[PDB]
Formats: sequence, C-alpha cells, structure tokens
Amino acid sequence: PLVVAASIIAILHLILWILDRL
Amino acid sequence: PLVVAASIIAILHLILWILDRL
Amino acid sequence: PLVVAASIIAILHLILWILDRL
Amino acid sequence: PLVVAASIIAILHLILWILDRL
Ligand SMILES: OC[C@@H](O)[C@H](O)[C@@H](O)CO
Ligand SMILES: *C(=O)c1ccc(Br)cc1
Ligand SMILES: *C(=O)c1ccc(Br)cc1
Ligand SMILES: *C(=O)c1ccc(Br)cc1
Ligand SMILES: *C(=O)c1ccc(Br)cc1
Repeated sequence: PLVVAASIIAILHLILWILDRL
Repeated sequence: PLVVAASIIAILHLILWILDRL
Repeated sequence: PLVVAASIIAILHLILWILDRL
Repeated sequence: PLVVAASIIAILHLILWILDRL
C-alpha cells in the first residue's frame, strides 16, 4: 500500500507542479 | 529499504511542497 | 504498471524541475 | 534498475528542493 500510495502521489505531484508553473 | 524510503520521501515531498505553495 | 509509470514520472519530474530552476 | 534509479532520484529531488527553498 505504501508504494502504491507513493506512486499515485508522485503522479499527482508532477501534475500539480506543472499547473503551478503554468 | 531504498524503495520504502523513497516512497515515504515522495509523500513527504508532496506535503512540504503544498505547504510551501500555500 | 503503476510503479513503472511513477518511476518514469519521478525521473521526468526531476529533469523538468532542474531545467525550470536553471 | 528503473525502480532503483527512480528511488534514488526521488530522494535527490527532495534534497535539492529543500536546499533550493532554503
Ligand atoms: O491520468 C490522466 C488524467 O485524465 C488527468 O490527470 C489529466 O491528465 C489532467 O489534465
Ligand atoms: C503497498 O503498496 C505494498 C506493500 C507491500 C508490498 Br510487498 C507491495 C505493495
Ligand atoms: C527496501 O525498500 C527494499 C529492498 C529490497 C527489496 Br526486494 C524490497 C524493498
Ligand atoms: C506495475 O508497475 C506493477 C504492477 C504490479 C506489480 Br506486483 C509490479 C509492478
Ligand atoms: C531495477 O530497478 C529493477 C528491474 C527489475 C526488477 Br524485477 C527489479 C529491479
């Protein structure tokens, strides 16, 4: 569950960071 | 342990980054 | 596949962030 | 190696980001 959660969070983080930079 | 550590770190990184942006 | 996707994304995210900072 | 590398990179990314902010 930890690795699954982190994987999802890593994807979320990239998306959010892109939106922040835009 | 590397993968467990990186997973924890990914989650922490997102939390810190959100807090930084706010 | 989720872990593979997240692994690719983690590498991409670092590259993008370094280029943004530079 | 993909997962090992991504794990290393996730740790490096947080270290760099914390240092960048500080
Ligand atoms: O998994 C892809 C999802 O549809 C969203 O995260 C979009 O990419 C957001 O634009
Ligand atoms: C949750 O992501 C998880 C925990 C242990 C093992 Br093994 C696989 C996945
Ligand atoms: C530490 O996260 C770790 C190392 C080797 C294997 Br296999 C699983 C997890
Ligand atoms: C996809 O990355 C993936 C899914 C299940 C298991 Br077990 C390993 C990898
Ligand atoms: C590299 O990280 C790697 C590739 C295949 C398997 Br199985 C474990 C680790």
